[PDB]
Amino acid sequence: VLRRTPLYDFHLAHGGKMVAFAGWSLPVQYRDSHTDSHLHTRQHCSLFDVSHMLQTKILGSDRVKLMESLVVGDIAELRPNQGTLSLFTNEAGGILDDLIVTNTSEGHLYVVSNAGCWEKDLALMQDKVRELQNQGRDVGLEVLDNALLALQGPTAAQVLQAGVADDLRKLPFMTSAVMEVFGVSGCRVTRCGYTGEDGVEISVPVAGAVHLATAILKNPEVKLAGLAARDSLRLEAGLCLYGNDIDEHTTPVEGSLSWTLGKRRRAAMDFPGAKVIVPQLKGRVQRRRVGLMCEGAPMRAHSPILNMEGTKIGTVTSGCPSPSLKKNVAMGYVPCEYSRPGTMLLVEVRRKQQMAVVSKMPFVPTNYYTL
Amino acid sequence: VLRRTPLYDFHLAHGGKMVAFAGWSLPVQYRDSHTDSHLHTRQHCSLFDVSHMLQTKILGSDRVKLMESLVVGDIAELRPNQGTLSLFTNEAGGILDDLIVTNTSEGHLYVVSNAGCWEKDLALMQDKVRELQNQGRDVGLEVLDNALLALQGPTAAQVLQAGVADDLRKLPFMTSAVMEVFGVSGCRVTRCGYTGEDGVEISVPVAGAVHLATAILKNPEVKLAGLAARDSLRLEAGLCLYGNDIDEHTTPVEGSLSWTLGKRRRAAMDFPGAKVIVPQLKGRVQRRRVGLMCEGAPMRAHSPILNMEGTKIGTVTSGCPSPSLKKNVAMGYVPCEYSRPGTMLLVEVRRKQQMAVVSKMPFVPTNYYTL
Ligand SMILES: CN1c2c(O)nc(N)nc2NC[C@@H]1CNc1ccc(C(=O)N[C@@H](CCC(=O)O)C(=O)O)cc1
Ligand SMILES: CN1c2c(O)nc(N)nc2NC[C@@H]1CNc1ccc(C(=O)N[C@@H](CCC(=O)O)C(=O)O)cc1
Repeated sequence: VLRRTPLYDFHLAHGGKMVAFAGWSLPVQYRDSHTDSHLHTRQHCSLFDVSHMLQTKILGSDRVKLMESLVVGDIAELRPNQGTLSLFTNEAGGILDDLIVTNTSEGHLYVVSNAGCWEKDLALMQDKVRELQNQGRDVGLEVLDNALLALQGPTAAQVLQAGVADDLRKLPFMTSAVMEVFGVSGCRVTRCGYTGEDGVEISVPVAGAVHLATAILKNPEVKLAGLAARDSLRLEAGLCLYGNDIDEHTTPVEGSLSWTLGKRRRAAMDFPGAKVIVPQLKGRVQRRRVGLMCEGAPMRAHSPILNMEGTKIGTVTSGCPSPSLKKNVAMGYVPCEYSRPGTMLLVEVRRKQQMAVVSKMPFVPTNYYTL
Repeated sequence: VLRRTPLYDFHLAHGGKMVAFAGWSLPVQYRDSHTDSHLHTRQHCSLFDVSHMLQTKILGSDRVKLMESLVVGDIAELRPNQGTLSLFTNEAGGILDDLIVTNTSEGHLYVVSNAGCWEKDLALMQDKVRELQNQGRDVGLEVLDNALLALQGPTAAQVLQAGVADDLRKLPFMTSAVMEVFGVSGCRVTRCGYTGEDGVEISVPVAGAVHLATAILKNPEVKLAGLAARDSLRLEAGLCLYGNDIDEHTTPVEGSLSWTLGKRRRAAMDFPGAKVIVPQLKGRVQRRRVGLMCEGAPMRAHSPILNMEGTKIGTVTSGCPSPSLKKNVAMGYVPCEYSRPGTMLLVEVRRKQQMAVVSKMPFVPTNYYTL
């Protein structure tokens, strides 16, 4: 029933406690508690198996045009092997999914989107490719079979450096390159992550997947990490979790992701939902995504947020205890008046009202490697 | 939100009455009644848009091995450019989806699956490719962007001959070829269908899709046909509608599809679900799919089937009036001792029993073009 990734056995052999996630079998954690796995990631580096995520290639001389007809970013402006976080929007301005798209030098776009949205996402693009060809233009879509690994943390680069002949110091955040990793040729190394720390993601061919993970794991700096730690790290980093912090009813502006909207796109008005989105850039927003902090009982998704008079003003979309801060962190939507960092709010926790404070994101300073 | 084929506007412009079908927006019928469209199809020919079905390619030298591990047919025995209907079965012998597999001379298997199952099937094959690649085998999957048109009827061949250089008399039932149809190159023409009549199916590159459709439609012999007509045409031909007549709870034996089991594989008991299927082939089976005919109001899906003793013995999976026979036809499951043609049964229709007779399928003799 549950789909397996090329590292299935690998997890079972390393104390991986499998669970159902987006129809896949993945380790929620391993031998060490997730809080320890978390802290370990922010001090050394951990290995994440994110092979369940959809990896696609947009081929054709008109690839950029196809992608920009679906996303909000300035894709054309992207330099070779340069990538960015972006969003798929609908005519209403909502978000269909968040993704990372890279303008590779192999004449193709390297797109990576959420595993829980692959059916939605693949149909969306497949349909656009057609619609585009129906208008006489060169474009193609192709799904990758490659496995996907994520090495994240301060010592992550050093570790991978041992198995690559390239100067990782020349691979800045959000750029990638095809290189042979630990013997496995044809790998895609992208300086990106979902942890807030420095790190990379290796798109490796299935045949070499286990070899790569084993090689990487041979280093004493590396420790495997499961879903649980993946989620607590990304929240501290203030990264969105599609389906929770954002969805088809939250616009890029309401979701505090305005920076993803390209400058030219803003001026062109050529992206789905632009009629709605652009006007909001002018403060015309009824709500906004913010970070919350509190003590004691942890704030959970779906919990109401009230002002200090106890009037409901919003809802929590994600929350869990922060290992790096020894407090509870969360994301939610509140009116603009209450989005200023330091704002005092109340959150219904475990049925009771709990005092919380709006925190600037990321809750923990990021360590992205930049030149 | 419904997905649209490359022929969406073409349908609207020709009077298509759009409806929701398997998540797509397709015409249920056009200007002419589904009844007249039906008959027109059996006397001349009709054009159907089936671009919503999943068209995939299995690449690699291990394609036959990958496929055989997923389907029941003898794939290795297929001569070049020869195709066959086949089934996807789980270890329990359940049918996951039915499809048509062609062993093209271009080094790849050409597969076509139901639109309503593209998520399931694609995942199924993708996962197998992954598993096989991790075993050093050379194999790959690829989804086609092509649209898919079906011209069915006694005059379809003639109508199409005017747009191709090749003698279609050389393209027997269940065989295909890559040829230039009405100016569009790269089209794969296949002598197959879902109507019981002679016919072809064209896999045409989207850019020429609308051109090919109008090109064909220009002939006075041709007339567009919608969903209702497609349903009544296949039912008369005794063909299964996955989801209705067969599903994951029906084996190829219970489904009266024993013939789809490859000749060699059947005798060797070497195919998915064999441990459940073989005993059934031998006789240890509880229910069989059959055809039923009656007068008055048409028998519909989910309607109870009973013997003359007021004992419920089965259910109707599909059903509708037959334009060609001016009677009501349907498919349903009944215990084996009640499956002999000529057997009288009672079927609940509009909250009232009606006398019905078990009929051998197809209800209307087919006219495939074979040598
Ligand atoms: C989870 N996720 C994800 C992931 O982890 N990795 C890849 N390669 N692709 C994807 N694709 C889909 C999805 C989108 N998730 C993400 C992924 C990355 C970020 C992120 O690093 N954002 C940065 C901005 C980076 C930038 O400048 O583009 C930030 O600190 O705000 C924010 C959200
Ligand atoms: C609906 N459907 C379909 C379709 O119409 N066309 C294609 N190309 N591919 C597919 N793939 C999935 C699905 C399966 N539907 C079908 C399609 C065709 C048949 C059919 O003509 N069967 C013949 C046997 C043909 C054979 O010998 O292989 C018969 O008379 O029973 C029976 C069922």
